[PDB]
Amino acid sequence: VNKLELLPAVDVRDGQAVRLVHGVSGSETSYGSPLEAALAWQASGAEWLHLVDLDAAFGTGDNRALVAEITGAMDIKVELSGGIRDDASLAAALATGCTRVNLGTAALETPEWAAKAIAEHGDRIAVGLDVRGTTLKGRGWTSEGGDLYETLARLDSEGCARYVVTDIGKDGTLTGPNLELLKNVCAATDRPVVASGGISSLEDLRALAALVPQGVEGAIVGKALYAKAFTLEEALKVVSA
Repeated sequence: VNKLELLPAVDVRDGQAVRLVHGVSGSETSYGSPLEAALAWQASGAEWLHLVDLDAAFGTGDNRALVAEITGAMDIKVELSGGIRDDASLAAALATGCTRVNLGTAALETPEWAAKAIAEHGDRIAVGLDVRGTTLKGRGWTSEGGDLYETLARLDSEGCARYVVTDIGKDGTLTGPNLELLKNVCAATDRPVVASGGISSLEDLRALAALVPQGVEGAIVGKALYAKAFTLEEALKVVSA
């Protein structure tokens, strides 16, 4: 039985490492250099970096050169996300040499483009699902309501390799992950699921580790690390049990 993969996050806005609450632009708390942050996670033993360009996500310019620099400084695997919604932004992300990228709003807004990207790049693509209840959310996209399982079924049939599932209501809140959401997404797809949002404690990581057999492959950890709820060293030890 594989151990839960940990993906410490680095989110970049205006050249700084930041964390958001509920993914809302303007809720940024800042923590200094995102390059220094990434290197610190790597030094502590991270096998993955989850790297996000929030300016690209929000349509307020981008941090492309810095994201490339950070990715290039990593000897470990890198998952890159943020505003990947057309050929050029996808090409820019892939040119960083990252291990895989995440598509988010593109899967909702331009499903044919996303399906083509999956067909052409295979498991270099994962799709981020930002969830409230059973409703998927996207930047500049308004949902019809309750489309989580329809969308999951469509993406499965298009050959999507992997899903990053974020409970928006938990993101950046330190109130704990939505285990019930995660269990049911795992139940609905045979593809690996990466958990995101709300991790607040080592006990939360033990709970997520217990879901590896059900299909939780990994966990993205943001604010708990920056706000020092636990160290990455403690997190890596706990999931090695």
